[PDB]
Amino acid sequence: KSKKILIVGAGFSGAVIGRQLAEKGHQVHIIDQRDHIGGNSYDARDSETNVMVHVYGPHIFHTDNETVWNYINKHAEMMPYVNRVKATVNGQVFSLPINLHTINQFFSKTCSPDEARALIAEKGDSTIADPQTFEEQALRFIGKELYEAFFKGYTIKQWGMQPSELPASILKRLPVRFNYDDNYFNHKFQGMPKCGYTQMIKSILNHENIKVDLQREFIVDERTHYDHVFYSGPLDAFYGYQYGRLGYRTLDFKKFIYQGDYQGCAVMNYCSVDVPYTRITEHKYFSPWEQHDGSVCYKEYSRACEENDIPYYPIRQMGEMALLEKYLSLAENETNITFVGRLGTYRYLDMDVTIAEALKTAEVYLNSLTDNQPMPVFTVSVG
Amino acid sequence: KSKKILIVGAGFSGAVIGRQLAEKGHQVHIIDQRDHIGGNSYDARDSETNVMVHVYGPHIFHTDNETVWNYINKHAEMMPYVNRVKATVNGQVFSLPINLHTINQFFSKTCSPDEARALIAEKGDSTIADPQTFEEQALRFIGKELYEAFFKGYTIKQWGMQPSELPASILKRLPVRFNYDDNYFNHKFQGMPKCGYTQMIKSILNHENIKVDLQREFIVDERTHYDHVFYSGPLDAFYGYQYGRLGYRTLDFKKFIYQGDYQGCAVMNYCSVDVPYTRITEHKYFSPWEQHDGSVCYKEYSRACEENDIPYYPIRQMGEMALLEKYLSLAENETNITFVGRLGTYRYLDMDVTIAEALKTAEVYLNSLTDNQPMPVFTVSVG
Ligand SMILES: Cc1cc2nc3c(=O)[nH]c(=O)nc-3n(C[C@H](O)[C@H](O)[C@H](O)COP(=O)(O)OP(=O)(O)OC[C@H]3O[C@@H](n4cnc5c(N)ncnc54)[C@H](O)[C@@H]3O)c2cc1C
Ligand SMILES: Cc1cc2nc3c(=O)[nH]c(=O)nc-3n(C[C@H](O)[C@H](O)[C@H](O)COP(=O)(O)OP(=O)(O)OC[C@H]3O[C@@H](n4cnc5c(N)ncnc54)[C@H](O)[C@@H]3O)c2cc1C
Ligand SMILES: O=c1ccn([C@@H]2O[C@H](COP(=O)(O)OP(=O)(O)O[C@H]3O[C@H](CO)[C@@H](O)[C@H](O)[C@H]3O)[C@@H](O)[C@H]2O)c(=O)[nH]1
Ligand SMILES: O=c1ccn([C@@H]2O[C@H](COP(=O)(O)O)[C@@H](O)[C@H]2O)c(=O)[nH]1
Repeated sequence: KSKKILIVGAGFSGAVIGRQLAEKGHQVHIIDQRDHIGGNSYDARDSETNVMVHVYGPHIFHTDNETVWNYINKHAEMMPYVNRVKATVNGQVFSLPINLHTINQFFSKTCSPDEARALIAEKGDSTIADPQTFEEQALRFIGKELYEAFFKGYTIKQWGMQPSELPASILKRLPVRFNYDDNYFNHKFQGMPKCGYTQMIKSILNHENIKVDLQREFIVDERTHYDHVFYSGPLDAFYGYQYGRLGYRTLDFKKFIYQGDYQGCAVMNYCSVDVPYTRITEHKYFSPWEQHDGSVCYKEYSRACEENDIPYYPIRQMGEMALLEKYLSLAENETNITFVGRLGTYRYLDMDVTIAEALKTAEVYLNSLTDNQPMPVFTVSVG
Repeated sequence: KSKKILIVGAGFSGAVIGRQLAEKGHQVHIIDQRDHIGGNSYDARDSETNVMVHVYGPHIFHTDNETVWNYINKHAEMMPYVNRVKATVNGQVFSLPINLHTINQFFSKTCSPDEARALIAEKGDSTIADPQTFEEQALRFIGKELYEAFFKGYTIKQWGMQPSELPASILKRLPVRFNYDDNYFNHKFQGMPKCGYTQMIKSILNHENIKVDLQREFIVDERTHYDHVFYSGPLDAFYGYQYGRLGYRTLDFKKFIYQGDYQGCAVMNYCSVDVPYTRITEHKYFSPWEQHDGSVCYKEYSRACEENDIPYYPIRQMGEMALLEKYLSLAENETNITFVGRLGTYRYLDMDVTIAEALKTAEVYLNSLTDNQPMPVFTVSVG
C-alpha cells in the first residue's frame, strides 16, 4: 500500500529519503522554499568563467562509510580530490592542519616526529593543571606562540568570542599531526562530483514517484493531506520560534572574479584577527580536472546569525542546548512527522553522515509500515 | 603452431612478454639469475617490522597510459598514492617540487601566483637563449638561490659531475609550479599496488603456459633450443663485456630500523652536498593504508657503478654512447633474439613505459609470426 509523503527540503536529507521511498512505490511530494534544489550543497556554473562555484561554501565529500560512497557513485562520477588547506599568518604561508611541516617551518627547525613531540611538550604550558577555557586547553597543549598564531585569532573570527569565554570541551585532542600528511581529512573515501552536487541531487530526485516544487514554503495546514511528513527545516521555526531562535553563526561571501590564478589552492585561511575575512576560497581549485582562465573567488566573513540570514554553524553552547530541549519536548509529542538534518535536529552534519542518516530514516519508516509500528519522530539520538 | 620461447629475466619486461604469448598458446620459459621474481621492482616484507620494503629502491607507479593502467589493474589492487617529497637544506624543511609554498618559504614572502612569476622571472636570466647544461637550465628559470639550495649539491651527489657538465634535459623534466600543488608527478594515473609489485608480477606470471626457473644464469648454448629469445639482461654482459662495461651509477641502500615514525614521510631529500646520502626513504609511508610500529628506513648513496655493484642509472654520455654502438653493431647481426628493457637497451625506463614496450614487443612477434617475417632485435629506437 502506497503512502502519501511530504518532504520539506530538497537537500540531501529530503532527496535521499524521497528516493528511498519512491522506489518502494510511495507518492513523494518534495517542497523547498528556495528557487533551486540542493539545500546548502547547491553548486552552479558562473556564466562569465564557467567555474563550478560552491554557492553556500566549499563542500568536500569525505567518508569512511562505503555504503554511502557506493550510493553516491550511483548518481555522479566521483573524481579523486584531496583537500589541502593553506594558511597565511605572520607574513608566512603554512599548511593546515598543524603538522610537522607547520611546526618545523614556524619554528625554523628540522625536527623529526619524536623530536617535535618533545618540542611541543616543552612549549605546552603545564603551569595550569585543570584547564577550563578553550584558551587554556590550547595553551596547555601547544603553547603560547602556536595558540596565538593559528588558533586565537581564527576562533574569535569564526565564533565571535574570546577563547577565554569558551569551554575546554571544544578541543578534545592536541591539535598536532606528527607527520608530513597535509590532507585535511583522514577518511578512506574522498572526492568531488564531476558534474557537481546539484546534478547528483537532481539524479537522486529523478524518479516517477517524486514531485518537486520550488519557491514553496511549508505550511502546517498541509500536514493533513499526507500519511507522513519528513521535515528538514529548522526545528525552532517549525514551532513558530515560540521559545526563541536557536543560535547560529552565519557567513557572507564576497564574490570576485580574477583573471588567472588568484591564490593557487582551493582554500586559504587567514588566521589573524586583523584580517576581516576568515578565508578565501578559489572555487576552480575544487575541479582540478577542468581548466579555466577566469577564476571565481569568495572572501568569507563570519557573523552572528540574525533573522534574515541563512544559518550555517550551530552554536550549541549552554543557552542553545537548553533552548533545544524545549523544542525536543514539543517534537516528542508529535504524530505524523519525523525531523531530520542539520536544521531539523540542530547539529552540524557532513554530507556523508546526512546521507547515512537519510537512508536509515527511510529504512526505519519502511520497516514501520511492514511491521505495523509507529514511525519515531527522530531516527537518531537527539538529547 | 606453438613456438618454444626463452625469456631472460622475470621483471616487468620478462613477465609481460611471457604472459602475452602464453595466452597465445606458446610454451614460455622464463629464467632469472636471482632467487626470486620481480627484477628491480621486487618488494618483500621485513621480518622484524613487517613493513613491505621496496628492495631496489622505492617504486611509484605513474602513467598517462590508460591501457597500461588497466593492464596492471587486472593483476593488482592499485591504491591511490600521491608522492609528496620533502627536502631538508639550510636548517629547514621544504616541499618539492618547487612550488608556491617553496617559493614563499624560501624567500619569506606571501606572493600570489602572479607575484611569484614576477619574483622568479627577476631571479632567472632570460639572456640565456637556449640552455644546454643543467646549470644553464637552472640559471635561466629558477635562479642562482634556488639552484644552489635544491639542485647543485643534490645533483653533484647523484651524478658525480658538476652541473655545468650535465645536460639540461635532466632538470627540464621537473615542474616549477606557481600554485600550491606539490604532487611530484603530473601523470593522470598514480598509485601503489596493495599487495606490492612481487605479487603483481607473480600474477602476470601465473599462466599454465609459463615455467619460471630461478637461481638460473643464462647460457649461450641454450639459444639453439628455442624459436626466439627475449633478453632483458644487460646488453654488454650478453657480449662478455668485450668492449668495456656500459657506464652506470650505482646505489647503496643503508638499512636501519626505528621504533616509531622516523621522518614522517616516504621520501626526504637532503639537498646539501655536505650530506653524503642523497635521500632517506621510510618505506612504511609507501603503504599509507597499513599501520606499523617499527619502521624500515634507507639512507641512499650514489656513486660510480663498479664491477660487482648493481647498475641503476645509465650515464649515457658521448663515451657510453660510443661504447653502446659497438654492442649495437654486434646485436644487429643476431638472428632469433630481441633485447628488451632498461638493461637490454641501456635506457632508464619507468615501469609503465617498460610494460607498454613489453606489450608492443609481444605484439610485434605475434604479428611477425602470422606474416612469416623476421622478428627484429629491437622493437624500439636505440641508435
Ligand atoms: C559552511 C558549511 C560548510 C560545509 N562543508 C561541508 C563539507 O565540506 N563536506 C561535507 O560533507 N559537509 C559540509 N557541510 C555540511 C552539509 O552542508 C550538510 O551535510 C548538508 O547541507 C545537509 O543537507 P540537508 O538536506 O540535511 O540540509 P540542507 O542542505 O540545509 O537543506 C535543507 C533544505 O530545506 C529547505 N527548507 C528549510 N525550511 C523550509 C521550509 N520551511 N519550507 C520549505 N523548505 C524549507 C531549505 O531551503 C534547504 O534547502 C558544510 C556545512 C556548512 C554550513
Ligand atoms: C633506483 C630506481 C628507481 C626507480 N623508480 C621507479 C619508479 O618510481 N617508478 C617507475 O615507474 N619506475 C622506476 N624505476 C624503473 C623500474 O625499476 C623499471 O621500469 C623496471 O625495473 C624495468 O623492469 P625490467 O624487467 O625491464 O628490468 P629489471 O627489473 O632490471 O629485470 C631484469 C631481470 O633480468 C635478470 N637478469 C639479468 N641478466 C640475467 C642473466 N644473465 N641471466 C638470468 N637473469 C638475468 C635480473 O635478475 C632481473 O631480475 C626505477 C629504477 C631505478 C634504477
Ligand atoms: O632534490 C632534488 C631532486 C632532484 N634533483 C635533480 O633532478 C634530477 C631528476 O630528479 P627526479 O625526478 O627525482 O628523478 P631521480 O632523482 O633521478 O629519481 C628518484 O627520485 C624520484 C622522486 O621521488 C623517484 O620517483 C624515483 O623512483 C627515484 O629514482 C635529479 O637527478 C637531480 O639532479 C635535484 O637536484 N634535487
Ligand atoms: O588550526 C586550527 C584548528 C582549530 N581551530 C579552532 O578549533 C575549533 C574546533 O577544533 P577541532 O577539534 O574541530 O580541530 C574550530 O572551530 C576553530 O575555532 C583553529 O582556530 N585553528
